[PDB]
Amino acid sequence: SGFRKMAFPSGKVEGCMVQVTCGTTTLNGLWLDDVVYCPRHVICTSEDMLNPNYEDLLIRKSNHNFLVQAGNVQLRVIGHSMQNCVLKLKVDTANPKTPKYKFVRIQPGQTFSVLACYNGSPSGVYQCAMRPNFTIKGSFLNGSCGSVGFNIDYDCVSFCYMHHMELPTGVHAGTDLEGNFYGPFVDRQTAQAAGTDTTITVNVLAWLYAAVINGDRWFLNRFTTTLNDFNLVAMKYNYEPLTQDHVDILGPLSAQTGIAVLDMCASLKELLQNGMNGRTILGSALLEDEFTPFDVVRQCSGVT
Amino acid sequence: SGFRKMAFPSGKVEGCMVQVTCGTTTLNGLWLDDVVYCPRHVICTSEDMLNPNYEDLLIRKSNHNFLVQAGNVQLRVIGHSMQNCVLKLKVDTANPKTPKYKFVRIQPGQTFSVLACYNGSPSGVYQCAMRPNFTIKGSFLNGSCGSVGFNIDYDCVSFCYMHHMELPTGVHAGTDLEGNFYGPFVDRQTAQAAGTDTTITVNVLAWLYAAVINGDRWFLNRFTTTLNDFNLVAMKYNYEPLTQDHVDILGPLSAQTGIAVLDMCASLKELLQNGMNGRTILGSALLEDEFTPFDVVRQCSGVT
Ligand SMILES: O=C(NCCc1ccncc1)c1ccccc1F
Ligand SMILES: O=C(NCCc1ccncc1)c1ccccc1F
Repeated sequence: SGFRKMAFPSGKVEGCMVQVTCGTTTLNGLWLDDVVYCPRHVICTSEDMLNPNYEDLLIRKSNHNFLVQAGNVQLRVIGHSMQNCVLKLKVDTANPKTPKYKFVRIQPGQTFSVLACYNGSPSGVYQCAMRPNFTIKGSFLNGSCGSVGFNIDYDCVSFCYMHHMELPTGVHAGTDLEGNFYGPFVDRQTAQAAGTDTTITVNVLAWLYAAVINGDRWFLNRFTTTLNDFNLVAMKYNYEPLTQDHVDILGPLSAQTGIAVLDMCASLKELLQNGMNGRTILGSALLEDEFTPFDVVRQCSGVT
Repeated sequence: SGFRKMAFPSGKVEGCMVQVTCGTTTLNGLWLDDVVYCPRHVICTSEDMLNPNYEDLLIRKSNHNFLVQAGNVQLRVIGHSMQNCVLKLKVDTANPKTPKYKFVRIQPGQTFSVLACYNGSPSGVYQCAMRPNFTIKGSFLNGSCGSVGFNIDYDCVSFCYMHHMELPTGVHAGTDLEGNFYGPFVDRQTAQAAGTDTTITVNVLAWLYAAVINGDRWFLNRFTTTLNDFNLVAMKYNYEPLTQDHVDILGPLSAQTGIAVLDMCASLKELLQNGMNGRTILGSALLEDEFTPFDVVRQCSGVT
């Protein structure tokens, strides 16, 4: 009973966080096996960040210029390389707390947990989604770069995000753990405007199913619709188009509630057209879109 | 930049979660030093729960009837006792992962992190508040009892909540780690209705300060008020009375923004009277009350 914005337990990731300092810049690194991953902008002065040539700046850096601290113990850097927008610092000690892990590149609308860190130390954990414009709406201050986003599948941590920057609009951009930015963003202090932050329709529908499972049912109506009709309304309200693939993904929730996906679409259509009228769904006055169908099933079934 | 509902990192608590089985009932226990704490209702059949005499039911239980499993290793129970509504199972092995800890009894309006567990295994972490009616709005399924609520102060875990039950209205009740229920609730399957779930005014004001710090400023108005005038409006809207103690607690946020507490009260008064008019504050269409002033300062300053 009840439905919360829920993060994965963070312990397995806490065991991987280190501090990386290059000159006067301190941020976070991820220590897996004998490699520490961090944003390549650790090598930049705030001045460098206006138009950095990373290959040229990196030539001036030696292994001994990368200070890596795990708790209050220094790690020995025996190699460094740049992969896209991350540095890989090879250290002489494998992290003894390395969990089973994968690097995965997520799609827009997929959710993940962020372990916000400063100076290699965990401050908090929260749940994010990759937005359709490839931003995330995080909570990050100076020093949080290198904080990571992840999912867990029982005992395997899938790392999907590393924090790199804040856009002038206070939204966040970063990379996968291969160093490739999500979306069109670059690690330079320049004009980078985000595109339309559309609503993740399939996630909203998942969350309406979660609401019905948890006894919030007032928005259920007498109507149905078609994908094409629903999509006309979605487009008007800057919702993502719903595909048959999304309908298929919602099948288990439909079966759990006995509410046909297209009937739930017709409920969502009325909520878009009519508003909430001062009512709430699962404690929200807006339609929540940062739960995936998989998240709803996981939280409604108590997976560990 | 940005502001998220943020939980404490959970690793230190993950290291304390065990499974407790008595007959056919499995739930979670908290293993600190050589004691495992769990809800006393572990000894009840669902039938027992209608009118349990816990002293009488416990007479039929021996140490060897309490099965305690830490990961896939059995712990040896060498003593048991009932303290209020918790059992303390003395085991022959001190938890090697025991963090620095305290047991604290929180006040209504105080927030904490919950590590939701099943079979002694962590499923997720989320942020809660003790409601003014001494319920919490959690996310708990069968098997989640004994899951705990906590705060961290650097390296010391203050445990404040252990999950015991779900009211017919789908809200949650539990104890401190001395086994005393929050509010009037009992560990019996009976008629237990919650009182008014009033809004935690001081937390709303904290969150409006968080909003201004993070650039959401549209709701700032030209007005001020007095505690007495504000309180007339609070009472009308089922908000908690604001006290001078709350004004004093908001002092650092007032100083950080240069917005007098009573000016922010006048902004909140207009939001109550006028509504949001389809606008959002920090991604919310309602006034959020599960961030304390301490939470806002912590998240806005990046404490680890
Ligand atoms: O440090 C600052 N801004 C960068 C914050 C940031 C957030 C998220 N990810 C990366 C970096 C700052 C501090 C004080 C005053 C003005 C500022 F601009
Ligand atoms: O197991 C059930 N309900 C108790 C859940 C619960 C939640 C939170 N804290 C303690 C207990 C249940 C399962 C299937 C059908 C009907 C039910 F009632």
